[PDB]
Amino acid sequence: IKQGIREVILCKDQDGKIGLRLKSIDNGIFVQLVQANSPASLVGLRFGDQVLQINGENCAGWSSDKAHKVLKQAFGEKITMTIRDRPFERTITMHKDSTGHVGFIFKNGKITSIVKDSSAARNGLLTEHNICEINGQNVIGLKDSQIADILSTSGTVVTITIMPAFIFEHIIKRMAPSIMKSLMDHTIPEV
Repeated sequence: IKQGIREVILCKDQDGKIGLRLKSIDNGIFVQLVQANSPASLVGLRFGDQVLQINGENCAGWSSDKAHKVLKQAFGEKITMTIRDRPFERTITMHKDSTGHVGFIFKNGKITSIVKDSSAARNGLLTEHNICEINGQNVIGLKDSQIADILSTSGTVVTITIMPAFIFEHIIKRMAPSIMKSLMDHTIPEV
């Protein structure tokens, strides 16, 4: 999580899409979904990102509906966005033991207990937290089985981006759990 604000310049694809759904939270605007192979994915927009400005207009107090409308009407040659990096999330580094365990249990993406004497315990991992990312890889809507595989197939260093359940549940409302699975960018980013 980068310690401040950044500018991203976007250009609609040949269909007029940027590949982004936005959700009103606490009078801000947050990224609900980033489409794979969209302008939004290429410039590095992330689920949970805060959008402070679009074309140097303040987003404060906008409905989800208005934010989507503003994006529709943009002279898409170039769109400037001001972004606060994943303000509701935090990152935890843990180390697998001799058995390839970091030391927790999750269910529907949500960490549910921590295992006594684990790296997860030593690093103060919290329950009632949804897994958003693993080593930078968005994992939102994947089956539990696929998240395990990403942990299994990760280095011995595992980085996890977590979000308080209540907040996570408030962002993903009004988007079906098939779109999450299907359309949420789950790719390692390009260079």
